[PDB]
Amino acid sequence: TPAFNKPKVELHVHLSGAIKPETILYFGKKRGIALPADTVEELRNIIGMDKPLSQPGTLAKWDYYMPVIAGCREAIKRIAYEFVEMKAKEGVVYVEVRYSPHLLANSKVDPMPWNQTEGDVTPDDVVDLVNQGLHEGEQAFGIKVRSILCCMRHQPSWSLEVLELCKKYNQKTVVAMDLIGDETIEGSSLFPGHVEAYEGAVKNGIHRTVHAGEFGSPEVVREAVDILKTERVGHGYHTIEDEALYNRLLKENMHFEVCPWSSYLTGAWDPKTTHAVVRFKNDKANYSLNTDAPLEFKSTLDTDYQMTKKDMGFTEEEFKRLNINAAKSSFLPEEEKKELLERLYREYQ
Ligand SMILES: [Ca+2]
Ligand SMILES: [Zn+2]
Ligand SMILES: [Zn+2]
Ligand SMILES: [Zn+2]
Ligand SMILES: [Zn+2]
Repeated sequence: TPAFNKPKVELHVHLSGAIKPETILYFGKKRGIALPADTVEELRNIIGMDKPLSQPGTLAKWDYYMPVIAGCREAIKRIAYEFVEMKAKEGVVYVEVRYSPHLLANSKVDPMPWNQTEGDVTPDDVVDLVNQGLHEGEQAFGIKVRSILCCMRHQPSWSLEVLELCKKYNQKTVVAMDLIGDETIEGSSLFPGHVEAYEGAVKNGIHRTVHAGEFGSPEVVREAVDILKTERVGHGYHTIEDEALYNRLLKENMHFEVCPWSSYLTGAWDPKTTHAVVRFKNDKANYSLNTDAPLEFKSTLDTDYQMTKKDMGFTEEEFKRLNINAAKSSFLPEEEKKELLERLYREYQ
């Protein structure tokens, strides 16, 4: 029985963490690329996670299946299309989906990811093919989807390029820029490539989210807000370790993109402690609930709502309040945001 059988808004989910295992198998076979299993079940057992690992152990799953997907025009469009299909099944009326265009390319990307042979699919092609699948998906399945392009903490040399892509494909599907990767890298938030990309974002009306405070380091959250000028924080559980910063961000109405089930499996949240989202709820903070990587976490949006309802005593009206906040904090042009908001109001009546 679904925890929240009403319209939801999702703001934090990775496209490459939300591929169908049967679709991976299909393209592995078609392209003659090796995979450690030949069935959905076995592939799920390998890439899926039943128990907490860690940041690196989570990220390690991508190497199994990304060679099958990256560099194939047909595959890139299809996962985007199928992303919409499966999200539509989760009672989501509006999704923002994020990815690194560089990680799906096999051309004009230095260094080359996934041990790929140099081909002809550029980062620009990737964004184009994803736009195509998300746009076709939106028409076919009746829900609204927009994209977010990701900078990588360890590759600031790609960030200005991520900004250029955001600018070229503004509103045709891209609404924002993200920053992913290892937040424990000393001063990665300050690398000139990220700093200037995020400065250029402000200048160009490209919206801004940043992964920070997922595993620790409240200072990285402060860096995201004060230096990169982010509008939402991805995760941000460890912001509560600096009470003065958490207090300020509460007053400034900062949005926290919360991924409860993810935080457990990545080991970001120690299960013996109470989840940060409990403080967010009690403080009436601005936050959303999100799947993050449903493939690795074997989850749907209901996983994360079930979790909060059962273990953390979340109510119908808290689920309603946070989805309204997620809408208000969405990266839509004002008029589309009003529409989304008005739809939520009537269905929560
Ligand atoms: Ca962290
Ligand atoms: Zn086999
Ligand atoms: Zn087998
Ligand atoms: Zn090309
Ligand atoms: Zn994430």
